[PDB]
Amino acid sequence: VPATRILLLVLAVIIYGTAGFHFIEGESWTVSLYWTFVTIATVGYGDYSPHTPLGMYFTCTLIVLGIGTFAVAVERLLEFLI
Amino acid sequence: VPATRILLLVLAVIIYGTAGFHFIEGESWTVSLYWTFVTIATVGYGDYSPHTPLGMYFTCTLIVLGIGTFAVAVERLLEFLI
Amino acid sequence: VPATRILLLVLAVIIYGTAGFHFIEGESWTVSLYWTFVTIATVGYGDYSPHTPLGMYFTCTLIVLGIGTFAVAVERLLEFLI
Amino acid sequence: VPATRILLLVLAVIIYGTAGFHFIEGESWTVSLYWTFVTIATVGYGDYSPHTPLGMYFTCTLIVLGIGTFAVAVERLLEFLI
Ligand SMILES: [K+]
Ligand SMILES: [K+]
Ligand SMILES: [K+]
Ligand SMILES: [K+]
Ligand SMILES: [K+]
Repeated sequence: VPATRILLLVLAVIIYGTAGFHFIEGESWTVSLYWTFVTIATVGYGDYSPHTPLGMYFTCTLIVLGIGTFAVAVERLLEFLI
Repeated sequence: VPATRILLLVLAVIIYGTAGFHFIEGESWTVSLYWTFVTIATVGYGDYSPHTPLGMYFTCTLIVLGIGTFAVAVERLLEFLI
Repeated sequence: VPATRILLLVLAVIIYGTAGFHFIEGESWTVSLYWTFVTIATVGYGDYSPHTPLGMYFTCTLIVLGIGTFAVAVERLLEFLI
Repeated sequence: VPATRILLLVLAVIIYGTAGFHFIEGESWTVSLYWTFVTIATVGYGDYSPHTPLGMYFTCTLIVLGIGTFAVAVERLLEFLI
């Protein structure tokens, strides 16, 4: 898959996760963006996490849609840096 | 491995983890499902975690049976979306 | 690498992590075993973590020696189950 | 990629993460080093995490630059041990 397409896909996941967490869980846009990266990278500090059933369901969807996409994106980035 | 078989295997892991956490740790079905995804994806927020020895042993079994299964499932999903 | 050798290697990592956490951080053998799995699987709930400089250094060594070993072990296990 | 070059790259990531967390978040050099390993390995205990917007942005950069680099480093280490 072309590297630029993978870039767009991961950006779309990032927008999806950030907007979702902001609207469902009520955290700031910046915190929501940070939480999205921490989650799709599988870091999961737990300083932020969903506290509502809708947020829990949403988080499971982000996990499924985002972890693979992020993994493919970082490996493609590797190639351009290295 | 056919994609549909991998789907069934990951669903079975999800049922196993959710029912186990619900019965052993006493969290709701929804929280238990969420915890199972967070755990087998290796996100591990720590908002929920086992507090009993049986729960700790069970969690190690879910980690061993579930992380690989989930990893193979997300990569297969990638292919159908992308 | 033969599957049985990978089994021995991951068991050795598990012994190393469990004994180290027990002696350095003073948690029970059971908690230490659980923490070792949570750590080398990269789940990282954070319900247990090192609180001493020696424990922090030890944890970095376990991360480096254990995460790859566990990853290879789970993928080999996949093959026998599936 | 030669193993020694991957070693240098992961060391550079470690220096970047440790110095950044120390200066931005004000934790000790030792805690900052530990946090960097926990983060780039994707363990993410959450005992330490950024509490400032700059720290959150920095952490996302470390996640993107560091997780892939660490992953390639551990797999190369595997080969020399095993
Ligand atoms: K992989
Ligand atoms: K992880
Ligand atoms: K975590
Ligand atoms: K994690
Ligand atoms: K955590």
